[PDB]
Amino acid sequence: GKDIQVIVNVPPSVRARQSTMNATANLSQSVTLACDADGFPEPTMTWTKDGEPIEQEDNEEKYSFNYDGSELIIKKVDKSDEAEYICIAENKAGEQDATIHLKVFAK
Repeated sequence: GKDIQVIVNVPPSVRARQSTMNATANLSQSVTLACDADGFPEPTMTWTKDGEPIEQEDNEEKYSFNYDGSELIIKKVDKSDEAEYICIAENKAGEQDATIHLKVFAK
């Protein structure tokens, strides 16, 4: 294991980017949110919609994101998008967790 060119193994650090999101429903708009992660060597991570997994390898029905972060861009918000985004990360040195909220209001 290594940092870049030095023998160190750094435990992961995931955090809920702003802790509480909000959105206006019935507008069919798109919205971004995140529980961003880091570690060395590179981490692995997943997160849930109050209990069921939003796993980036199989759950993608109206959402997508970038690497070196967790910025999950959700399309067409309608009313069903409300969530308690508990998020977990792990790497070759350790394990970590956080939680985001998302209050979706119907005008």
